[PDB]
Amino acid sequence: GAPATVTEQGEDITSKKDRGVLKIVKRVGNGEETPMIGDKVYVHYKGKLSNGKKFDSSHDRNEPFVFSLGKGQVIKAWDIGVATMKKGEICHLLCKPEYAYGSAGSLPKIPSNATLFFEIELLDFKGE
Ligand SMILES: C=CC[C@@H]1/C=C(\C)C[C@H](C)C[C@H](OC)[C@H]2O[C@@](O)(C(=O)C(=O)N3CCCC[C@H]3C(=O)O[C@H](/C(C)=C/[C@@H]3CC[C@@H](O)[C@H](OC)C3)[C@H](C)[C@@H](O)CC1=O)[C@H](C)C[C@@H]2OC
Repeated sequence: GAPATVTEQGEDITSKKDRGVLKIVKRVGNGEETPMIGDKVYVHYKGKLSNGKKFDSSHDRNEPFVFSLGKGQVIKAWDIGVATMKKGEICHLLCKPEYAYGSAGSLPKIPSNATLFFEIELLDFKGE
């Protein structure tokens, strides 16, 4: 399924080249521009654990998740991955724990040492 496919066929988008964050573009976005550091970004997402369980979805809340890009307001894999996206893009990201919640996890949804799968849609980005 999709997690296996991004694991086996994804693009390493880390600067270190450590395969910590792998990406597949699933729906091509608009033009060429990507957000810049500090932009307000609006996304929709779904997350799955490596045991198959769906741990979260913003769609189910009928509201996007909004944060300021490149500020550490999200796990590393999201700052890195969202920065690569065009407006209207949908991607899959596979996130090793060093770019996610590490050995601590996140109580209660995320165990220790968890590799995470996300589907992310970049709805919009705005300078403030
Ligand atoms: C504290 C008050 C609650 C506050 C909760 C909200 C605003 C509601 C908001 C929709 C979050 C979700 O609530 C439904 C829920 O989203 C997940 O399910 C999820 O999909 C996820 O992975 N996300 C969310 C989307 C952005 C990426 C990532 C994240 O980076 O999330 C961030 C995260 C957990 C960062 C930790 C913070 C501690 C550091 O030590 C650790 O460092 C490695 C990283 C979120 C946004 C936090 O900044 C803010 C909060 O936590 C988490 C699995 C658990 C999280 O609920 C807790």
